[PDB]
Amino acid sequence: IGPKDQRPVRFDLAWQQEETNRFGTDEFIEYCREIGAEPYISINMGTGTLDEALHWLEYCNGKGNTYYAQLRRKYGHPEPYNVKFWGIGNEMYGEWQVGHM
Amino acid sequence: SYGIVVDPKEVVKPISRHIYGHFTEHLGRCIYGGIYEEGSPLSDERGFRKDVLEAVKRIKVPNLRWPGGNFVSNYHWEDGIGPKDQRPVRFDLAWQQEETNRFGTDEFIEYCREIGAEPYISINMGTGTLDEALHWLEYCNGKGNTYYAQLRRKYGHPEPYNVKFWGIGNEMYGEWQVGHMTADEYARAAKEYTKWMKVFDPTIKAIAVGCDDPIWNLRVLQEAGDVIDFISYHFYTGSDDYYETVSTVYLLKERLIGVKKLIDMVDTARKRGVKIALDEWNVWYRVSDNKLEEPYDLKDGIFACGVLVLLQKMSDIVPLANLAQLVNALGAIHTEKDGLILTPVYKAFELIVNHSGEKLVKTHVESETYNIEGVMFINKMPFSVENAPFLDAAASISEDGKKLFIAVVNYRKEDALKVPIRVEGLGQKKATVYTLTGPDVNARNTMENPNVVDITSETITVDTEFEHTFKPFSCSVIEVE
Amino acid sequence: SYGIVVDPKEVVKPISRHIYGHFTEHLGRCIYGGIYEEGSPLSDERGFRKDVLEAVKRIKVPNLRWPGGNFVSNYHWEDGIGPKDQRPVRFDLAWQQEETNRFGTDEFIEYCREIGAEPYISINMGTGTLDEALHWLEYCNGKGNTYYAQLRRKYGHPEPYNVKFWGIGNEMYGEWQVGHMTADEYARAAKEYTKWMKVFDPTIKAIAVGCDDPIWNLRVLQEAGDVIDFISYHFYTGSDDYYETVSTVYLLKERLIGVKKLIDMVDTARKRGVKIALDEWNVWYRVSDNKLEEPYDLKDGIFACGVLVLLQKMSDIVPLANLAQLVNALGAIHTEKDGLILTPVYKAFELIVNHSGEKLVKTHVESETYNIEGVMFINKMPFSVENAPFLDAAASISEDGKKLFIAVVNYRKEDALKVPIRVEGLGQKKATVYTLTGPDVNARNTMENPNVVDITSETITVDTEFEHTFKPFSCSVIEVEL
Ligand SMILES: O[C@@H]1[C@@H](O)[C@H](O)OC[C@H]1O
Ligand SMILES: O[C@@H]1[C@@H](O)[C@H](O)OC[C@H]1O
Ligand SMILES: O[C@@H]1[C@@H](O)[C@H](O)OC[C@H]1O
Ligand SMILES: O[C@@H]1[C@@H](O)[C@H](O)OC[C@H]1O
Ligand SMILES: O[C@@H]1[C@@H](O)[C@H](O)OC[C@H]1O
Ligand SMILES: O[C@@H]1[C@@H](O)[C@H](O)OC[C@H]1O
Ligand SMILES: O[C@@H]1[C@@H](O)[C@H](O)OC[C@H]1O
Repeated sequence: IGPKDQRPVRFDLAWQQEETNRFGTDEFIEYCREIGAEPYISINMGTGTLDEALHWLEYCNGKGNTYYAQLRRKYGHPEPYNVKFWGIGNEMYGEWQVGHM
Repeated sequence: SYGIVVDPKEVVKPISRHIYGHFTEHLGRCIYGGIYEEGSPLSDERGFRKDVLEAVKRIKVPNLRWPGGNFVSNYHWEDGIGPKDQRPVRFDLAWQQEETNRFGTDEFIEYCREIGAEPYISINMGTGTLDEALHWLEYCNGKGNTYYAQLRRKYGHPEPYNVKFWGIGNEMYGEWQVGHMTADEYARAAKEYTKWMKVFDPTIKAIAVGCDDPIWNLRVLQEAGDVIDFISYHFYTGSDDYYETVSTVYLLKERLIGVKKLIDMVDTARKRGVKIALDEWNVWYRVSDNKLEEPYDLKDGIFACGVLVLLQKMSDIVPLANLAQLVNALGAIHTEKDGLILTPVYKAFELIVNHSGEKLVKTHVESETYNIEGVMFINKMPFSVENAPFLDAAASISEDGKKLFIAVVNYRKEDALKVPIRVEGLGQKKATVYTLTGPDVNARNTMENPNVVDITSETITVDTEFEHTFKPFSCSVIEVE
Repeated sequence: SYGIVVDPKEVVKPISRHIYGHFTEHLGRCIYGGIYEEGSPLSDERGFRKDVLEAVKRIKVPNLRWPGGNFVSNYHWEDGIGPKDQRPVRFDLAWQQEETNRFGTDEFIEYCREIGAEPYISINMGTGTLDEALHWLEYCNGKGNTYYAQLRRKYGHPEPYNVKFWGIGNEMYGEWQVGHMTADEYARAAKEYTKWMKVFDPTIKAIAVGCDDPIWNLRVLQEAGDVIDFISYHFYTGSDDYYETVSTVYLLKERLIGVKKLIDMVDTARKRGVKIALDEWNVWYRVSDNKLEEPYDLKDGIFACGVLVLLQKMSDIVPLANLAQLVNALGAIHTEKDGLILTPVYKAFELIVNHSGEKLVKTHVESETYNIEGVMFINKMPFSVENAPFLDAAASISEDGKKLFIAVVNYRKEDALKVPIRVEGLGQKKATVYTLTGPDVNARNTMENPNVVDITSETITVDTEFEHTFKPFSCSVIEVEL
């Protein structure tokens, strides 16, 4: 999130590539609005934390003055996205998944 | 009753160059006041003690472990990078000191490149996270455009460091360790860190933590044996008694064979060829505090030669070992503000490392043996050894094949040994014998007298059969051809 | 290249007499039709096959294991005592037969006494209880007036049997065993059974169950290491390939050192001096059934010689070993109704037990070596061995110091080996070489030709230095007067 040119390059462990992060939450939601689809976001339970998932929800759905709701407005979207579908982890049973359980 | 037969034509196996490793922890005066001292008249402008640098170069360090040891288990590596004046001061839980972080990852790597050592970094599994380890690896080894590779460039090193040896936690079994873990926790955590680190850089070698508990070692091997490359073993020994100290070379030997057998009993590990890293070893029995300035005597240096000779013979099973530690803390070198002392434990490395081949040859030793019961280490654990030899040796040859080295330890406390030696198919020649010993088993070097315990040389003439007299409590290398 | 140097004055260690032990389970024709056959023209008044008895006496059995083996884990020893007519017929779940119990504890002990062997009884931990094991021990060893001591006397034996070796369970890790246990279960149970059995008789040696699972071995050693005497190990090997079979002597060697190192790592066990009981071993890879009449050939007998030589050099770690088994079932001896066959596995014992000393002396061997990858056992498990020697040897001396025995295995499949041998301080004398040999690696004895594979003797001249030409796939013992 934030100005594209400032987004960090990460090494994605799943597919072993440099992820530029130039497509991120705001681009994802914009693409959903464009095609008329409800966004369904999966969260990271491998290297992620509860705080991190709550911050993503706040950023997407917060109606108030919390840090992440304000951050969504600062980057261009005063109205909350209202993401209705949240995926609580992905394939956490498989040994191929980072931080499997 | 004593004798040595060597066949230089019969190559038993290579000798891994990494048996001569060292280790520096952020502990007391090992780093700050040891290898590194900003503003010493004895330091260069990077802060590296020049006299220490020279002493370290002379022992040709093949790899150097850093930064711990108990310290790394509460160390966040990012606190140690970037402009020094902006690095935070942290309270180190292990040794209870304010750590300034002025010696950090970039300084350690400069140190390694200076001395010609491979770096060997241990990661923080106590308060650390997988992401944090991957970042460390990315910063060090990343060749691409990831945030941490670019950060390495920004701070002045565009070329990756290529750190080859990664320590997957430190002593995670011990209640003393920050964030210590059960066997099952640590075995799963070792498998998780190693496998993902290897997805980023599959050429690294991963050392997992082992110890004396066979259940612990077995869980680690069962769970991570498909991915790790070594399991580690730490060995500290010594008492005031001469024989009690030096005989524990042969206790170490039985220990290594044990871990080796545990590896054999886990198919994935055995099939992959998982080996042992003896990545902390020394005499350690006199002091117990947060400085560990153990005053090594010649007794202790004979143990050290004994170990180095043992590793020459067993490096197929143990290809990696690191004396704990290089300077001050359990130090082979002891520094003071206006100089340094080279303890007899240093001298052991000075001898063997400068007078040893890359390949072990057939060496058969006849020796009388003794049995002993004694105590070792700071808590005076009882131990016993059966049939420790008074005489041991290992013969090695140079890679080109031009040079033969026969290392000999005479452990006998009172008596010189006159030893018949045979070396198959050797002409009459002159050879040089380098010998490390001193006036008594308790002899030390000091600032005032820095050569009480030193390596002397003597020219001798040698043939298919000859004899030589090995002084008591001595280690010698007969260098031939 | 090849050489042997012996110094008969440097005694390394004693050699445990119990490395040559044997084993008879209630399995197919091992007991019934093997050592025991009531009403046969070949049997005595006790039902003991007399021809089998003579062959068994010839190999000097130091101790004999009974009754199992998988059998014992559903055996109730009380079924096998008292007047034979009143012993109940039971269904043995192990081998799926009607067991008549007509051979029971009293016959087993009579058998041992007749052949001079110490009895070694395994207890039933599968459907058995502590009380039942204590009563067996009381029946065998009680000197007082307890019910079972008296019962032994009532059934015709006033003096206690003094059984010294007691097997605390049999292969309790295996899913195939009746009442099999987890490691934690068996380790607790081994401690409980052993400790109370020793309260009744503190002189007994207890053998607890080990296997290849190192966690299993450790739990047992951790829990019962303060009371047991041995942890046991079972080793079965073999394939159709010659080298693949015999090289497993040196696989066995690494297994034993492994289990020894486990013991070293458990303080109570190490301080107590717990050792290893190799209480089942043989080639076994061709037959899988209820009878296990493995047709041993010379290749398999050379394996067996290799193990006995290995056991002479390692008996301080493995003081007790038992070939599985004596008669018919994996049998050293094979019987029929009108005779017997002595297999090359039997011949290995016949050679070594008759030509071997009580003390091992310094023996240095030079040999070429090979590496091998093979399969072993009925399921053809892959294995590998590094640097197996083509030649091995162990020298021993008699108790009195009078005779020297140099046992030599030539594993080479095709070449005889002319070996130079030095014996320190040895006069120039004549000596005898006993050699186990036969025409090819697959040779067997039969009823028709009972001596195709046999032990030859030959006179030779020896001295401080001599040579001897050792046949390929053979084992020899050079016996010298000192
Ligand atoms: O280890 C160092 C110690 O010797 C010093 O006195 O306090 C700061 C520490 O970093
Ligand atoms: O930190 C300084 C040290 O480097 C020097 O050798 O002695 C004086 C101190 O001020
Ligand atoms: O190596 C260990 C050391 O780091 C700790 O502080 O004390 C116990 C030792 O075994
Ligand atoms: O590890 C063991 C040691 O602790 C003991 O003192 O004697 C034998 C070794 O195998
Ligand atoms: O008791 C059994 C007998 O009935 C069978 O026929 O052969 C041997 C045993 O397993
Ligand atoms: O010894 C074991 C045997 O008793 C069982 O029946 O099959 C597998 C073998 O390991
Ligand atoms: O037990 C191990 C075996 O299973 C393997 O095949 O090769 C090495 C041995 O030590």
